[PDB]
Amino acid sequence: GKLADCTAQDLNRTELFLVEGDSAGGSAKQARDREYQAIMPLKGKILNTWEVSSDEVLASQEVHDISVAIGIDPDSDDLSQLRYGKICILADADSDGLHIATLLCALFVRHFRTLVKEGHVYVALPPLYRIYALVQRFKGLGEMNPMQLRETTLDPNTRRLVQLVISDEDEQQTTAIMDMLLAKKRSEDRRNWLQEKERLALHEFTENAYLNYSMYVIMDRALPFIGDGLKPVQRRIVYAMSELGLNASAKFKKSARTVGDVLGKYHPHGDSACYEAMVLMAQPFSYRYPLGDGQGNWGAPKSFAAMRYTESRLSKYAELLLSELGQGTVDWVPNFDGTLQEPKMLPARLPNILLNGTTGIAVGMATDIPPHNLREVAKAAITLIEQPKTTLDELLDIVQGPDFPTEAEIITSRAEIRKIYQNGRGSVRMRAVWSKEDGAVVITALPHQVSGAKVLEQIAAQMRNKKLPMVDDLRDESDHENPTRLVIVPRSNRVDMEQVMNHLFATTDLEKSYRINLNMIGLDGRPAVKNLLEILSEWLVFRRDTVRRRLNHRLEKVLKRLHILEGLLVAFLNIDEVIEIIRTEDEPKPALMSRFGISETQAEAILELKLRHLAKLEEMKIRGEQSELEKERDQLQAILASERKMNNLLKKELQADADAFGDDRRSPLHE
Amino acid sequence: GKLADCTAQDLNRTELFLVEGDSAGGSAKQARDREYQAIMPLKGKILNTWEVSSDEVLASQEVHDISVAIGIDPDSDDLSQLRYGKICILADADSDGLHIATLLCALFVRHFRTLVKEGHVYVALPPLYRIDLGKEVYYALTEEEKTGVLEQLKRKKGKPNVQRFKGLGEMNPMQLRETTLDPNTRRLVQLVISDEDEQQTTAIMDMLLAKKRSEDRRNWLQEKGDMAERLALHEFTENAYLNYSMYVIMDRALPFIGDGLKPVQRRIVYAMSELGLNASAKFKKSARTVGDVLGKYHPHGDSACYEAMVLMAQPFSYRYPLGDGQGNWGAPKSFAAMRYTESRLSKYAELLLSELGQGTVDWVPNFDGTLQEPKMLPARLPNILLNGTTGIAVGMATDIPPHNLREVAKAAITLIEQPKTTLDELLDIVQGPDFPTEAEIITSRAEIRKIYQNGRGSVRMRAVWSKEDGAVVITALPHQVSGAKVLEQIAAQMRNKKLPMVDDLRDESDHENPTRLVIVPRSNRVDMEQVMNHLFATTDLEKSYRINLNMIGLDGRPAVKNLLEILSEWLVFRRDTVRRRLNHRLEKVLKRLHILEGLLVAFLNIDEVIEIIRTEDEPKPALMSRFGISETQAEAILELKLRHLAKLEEMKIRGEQSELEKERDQLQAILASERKMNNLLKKELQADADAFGDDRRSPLHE
DNA sequence: CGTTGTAT
DNA sequence: GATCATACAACG
DNA sequence: CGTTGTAT
DNA sequence: GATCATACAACG
Ligand SMILES: C[C@H]1COc2c(N3CCN(C)CC3)c(F)cc3c(=O)c(C(=O)O)cn1c23
Ligand SMILES: C[C@H]1COc2c(N3CCN(C)CC3)c(F)cc3c(=O)c(C(=O)O)cn1c23
Ligand SMILES: [Mg+2]
Ligand SMILES: [Mg+2]
Ligand SMILES: [Mg+2]
Ligand SMILES: [Mg+2]
Repeated sequence: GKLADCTAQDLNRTELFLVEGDSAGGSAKQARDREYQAIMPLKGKILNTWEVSSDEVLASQEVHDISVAIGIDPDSDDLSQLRYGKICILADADSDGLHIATLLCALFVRHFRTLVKEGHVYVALPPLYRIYALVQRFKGLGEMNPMQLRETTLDPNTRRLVQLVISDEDEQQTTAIMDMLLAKKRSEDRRNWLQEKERLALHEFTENAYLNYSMYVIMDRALPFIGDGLKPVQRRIVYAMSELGLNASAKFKKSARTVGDVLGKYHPHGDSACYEAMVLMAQPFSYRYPLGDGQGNWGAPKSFAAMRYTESRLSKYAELLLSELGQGTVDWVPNFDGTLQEPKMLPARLPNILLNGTTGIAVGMATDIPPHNLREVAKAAITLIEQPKTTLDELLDIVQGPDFPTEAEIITSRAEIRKIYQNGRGSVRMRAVWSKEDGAVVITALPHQVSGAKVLEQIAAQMRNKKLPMVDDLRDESDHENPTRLVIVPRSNRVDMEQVMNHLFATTDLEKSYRINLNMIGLDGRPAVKNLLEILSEWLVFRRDTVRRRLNHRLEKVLKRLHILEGLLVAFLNIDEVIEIIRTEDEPKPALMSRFGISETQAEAILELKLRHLAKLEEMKIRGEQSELEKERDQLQAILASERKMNNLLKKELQADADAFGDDRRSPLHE
Repeated sequence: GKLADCTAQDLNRTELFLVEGDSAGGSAKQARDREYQAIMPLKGKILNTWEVSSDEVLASQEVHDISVAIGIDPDSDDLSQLRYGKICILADADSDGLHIATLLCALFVRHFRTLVKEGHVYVALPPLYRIDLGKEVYYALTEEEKTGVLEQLKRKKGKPNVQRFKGLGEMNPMQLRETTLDPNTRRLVQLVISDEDEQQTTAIMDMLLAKKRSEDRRNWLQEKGDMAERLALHEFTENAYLNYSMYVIMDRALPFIGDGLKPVQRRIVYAMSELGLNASAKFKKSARTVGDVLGKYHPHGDSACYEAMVLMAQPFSYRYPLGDGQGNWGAPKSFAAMRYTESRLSKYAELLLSELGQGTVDWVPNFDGTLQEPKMLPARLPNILLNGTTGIAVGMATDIPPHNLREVAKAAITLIEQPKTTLDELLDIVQGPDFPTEAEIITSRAEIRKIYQNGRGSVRMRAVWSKEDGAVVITALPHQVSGAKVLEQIAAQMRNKKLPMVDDLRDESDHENPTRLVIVPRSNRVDMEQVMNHLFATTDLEKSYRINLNMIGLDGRPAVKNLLEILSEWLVFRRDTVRRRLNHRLEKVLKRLHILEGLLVAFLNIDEVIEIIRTEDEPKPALMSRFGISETQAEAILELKLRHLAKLEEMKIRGEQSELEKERDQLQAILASERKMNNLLKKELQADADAFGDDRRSPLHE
């Protein structure tokens, strides 16, 4: 179908390239030899055909096209109808590229063992840098010129293609190693595996390739950092918005601009997934504390408008992550192009990891953190600072539990919640809020991530199957005033609507379960499941560090300014002689230093003084500023040397921030 | 199908909204009443069912879904199965929105006349501006209405917020509800076709939506150059289609004679200039520049924008591209995504972007009003003839072939030297169109002369082939010829037994030789010339090209112009822009000289100056009085640094003063002489011709 | 019908 | 990320 | 089986 | 500009 076949059938000379990107496929087809080189693009990530039947594999259109292209059936085929001498897999140097490579290797090993054993499976190794090396630095196959692609991966005289082989006595390890990687079950074995950690062995390639993707997804994709509770994509988005000046007080700008900036500066991925994550951050029903200010259609409790239409802006809450940024609080690593710099963390003032929470899926592990109440978590942190010996139960007496932005009751025993937080893993269930008035049941609040229309459809279908003769009629009185209003009117006032309600809790989606897995990337740099006490403590460490760094930065600034000011006052005290030196001495810079006992910095400061600064008001301003800066310097130096004053400062900032960004408990606890 | 129906069947109360955007449809569905309001989105421009059969209309999925939604067949139906009391068309305030409106009006008028006559067709008028000062909030569909609102708000506590809606997708659901949905606050007009007006309605709508005619639309556009509860459909349709027509003509399809660019292209190259993506700069991701174009200047889609950009980057599409990309930008077709490709302006683009910040072009504010945008670009060479353009508007179109830079430059210089130069004399310089595809342009020089004399015509190209040895080898194809399509054509022609003379067809097109098509004959006695003529007549080895020199002149109105008119008018543009540059630089030099004189005066009496500074409260007016010095010079003295009190600084200032005096003399001299001005223009033209010069790619033959 | 190029 | 139907002029 | 959220 | 199949962990 989408194949671009060659003008030859002679094996041991013909080559079939499987390209990752359709665009990359176009570039490859533009540079092939055509006399023996055919190019077939595989649109997107293929299926995991390691636990699929030999007949079920033909169902997937990608694997189907691959099968038809190779001219072999997923069973013993043994050449014969092999249309190409060599089948080479060509994907870019991404971790995702190695993932696709490992997938194709799984498909080939499991369903075409004869082909791999005969030595027809090849891996194309593209260069990572060009000055070629396996400086320009190619981000992908789509980004590199056709001729470059030809020289790098196509032309045999200049190519670097390795042959993947599964020799005897290594075939046992191959089938064994590849199993734990691509098996839908196991999973824990993959956790432990990640924990412990011209021709090439297929088992060696698969093990090293899958490690790259696993580590990349775990560290730089699915799992959030304990500091600001953000994933790389989200951090890049909010920072690129900060750079775009899109503050909460600023005017709205088109989403396409900020997205294009995120891609063009920091995020080397697609615009679709980026704008998707952004839209997710902008939704009040998706995010407890969004960041998170949009104009236009940003969805509803679903799908939204295009980025070419919507306009965006950071929330006032986002300040908690973006204030104190340019004050030497976070470290900076350079971006993919090396043209700009990017913050590794954000100077969070409140533990966003607990506030907003996160849900993600990596390789071998996942993360599921529920949102919480800002005031409660803040109070818990402050309590943790005041009394460091505070146990988990006392913290639980402050933080009731998860706080979802969907109202409704969280029906879960306080002991069960206590266990969930003490062990870091568990499940929390929510139930819709309903009231009888009058005699009829009206739902006024739905659980988190409940469609509402789907619930109505569920009850309606259940009625249609004659399973609910107790209910006379179902009406949706959900208007602008009342967002969620689902009325259920029963036939006769003798029917137990409570029993029907419990039945709806058991059958419909009025009651929902939520996975809880407090897994995150700690300050150590490695992912780990942590309990509430550990999270609050470690975050307290992070905050303490960042605050300390801010204080030191400000201290240095103040000191330098004080030095320059002292120099300036010295200048003013003897301005006539200074100006005289300027207009009578050859190179007055070192002359000023000698005559007044002044540093080169202070000398340059004097030299940079303006004539309008010779007025008296300027000397007054400078002296006053000197006094103020002296007091501030004393304060900063004082707080820096006392652990008590430092902790007190942290407490002050926590309480102050808790008041400004505070919110009442939305989802109450019940049973 | 995509309908979000309401929970009622009671007519004279139920309303059906036809939304332009699926996203806007989402916003509308999110804000409807559901008790009587149903929402159906129409994704994209509908079909023009004004010359289509009553059955052919049902073939188009959009019109089909609309028909099923209304519960009426495109023939006489007469209510009965009418599912909704009112059918309202909802589109954003674009000219494109009014186009969609006119299209839906065509569909309803021709195929559902009974429905429109009964009064069920409604047009929803959305607000263009939103003004809010405090708890007060106002909406306005007219700019005059907006300025009216602002005048009233001038009595209240200041600082009002104007929003300006670019479309329905960008406005919040509740705003859409209050503005166009909620009956108590909406502004929906009823479209009616009363008796004796139905004849005029059918007449006016015909010339607008008829595939033929066209010239009538030209003449109509030529001659053509508050609200109530109900409006005449013919009055609405004629004015709506006028808006779209004028918008497409002026701000879409037709290029401006100055820089030879369309609004999209101009916005792209300017946004690249602002992004600092110069020819000497490093490549940046295309998504960045596209996102900038959309986020700053262009209020349209990213796809079509990146499409135009990619088209500008192609060496085979653009004679002089601008136009520097890395990655897959297509081949002689389609390309890679913007998330992968990297971009940068060409060295040629300098000709449009140099002299930008020198007061050469006018500036209009952007859609948000936050930034400014150039109306034109200070072109140094007539890009309108160099690159050429192809576009389709309403009533008219434009087809301009590319030309050779050296030839056109030489023609311009010749036009400056001898202003009485005729068209033939210019034609002796400019041979004709110059395509970036090699190959011969087999067209009589007289025919070309006529084509250029009338501004309209057609130029034909033919592939370049040679016999070696005994076999025919094609080495160059005409512009926009696929080659693979040519191969497929000849091969199919062979398969149909139409070519028994030809033994074999081979594609020896490699990296070294881009186009190499070998045709081997059976036996050496067959006349391959006859076969070649047959392939020229049948296959795509010979291609015709439309020529329609229509463009927007300096007058501001589109018109077909001949080569002499184009070159002359462009010479006017260039002369004017150069004059503006010279004047700008002159003003700068003069001001700097003034400031320098002030500074020297200050240096001459520095002690007294410092005295005034340290003895007079606010010395600015004191310095002015004591030395006879302007406020600007006073501020200049006040901003002097102590390190500038040295002698070397005064020396530098004096030397710069001398230089600036000489430069001022030169600038003022060139400004007052027509001969010196013309000499400057000639010098710059010749200089540009050398640096950006190109050899003739497509030779002329017969 | 089949193109061409900015638009939805 | 590639693809699908549409408007509009006007020639082969 | 069907979700959830960054990825091809 | 909306849509379609995929990986990955893991619960109901
Ligand atoms: C604005 C959207 C509107 O919808 C579109 C299409 N439709 C889908 C099938 N429908 C039956 C008819 C409408 C379409 F076929 C192509 C495009 C398209 O190429 C495009 C672009 O920006 O390049 C943008 N759009 C398109
Ligand atoms: C990798 C690209 C190309 O393939 C994609 C899809 N396929 C099309 C149908 N095929 C049968 C299977 C693959 C797809 F259904 C969705 C997406 C998608 O949502 C997306 C994104 O960036 O958000 C990007 N891609 C997608
Ligand atoms: Mg990639
Ligand atoms: Mg997607
Ligand atoms: Mg619009
Ligand atoms: Mg398109």
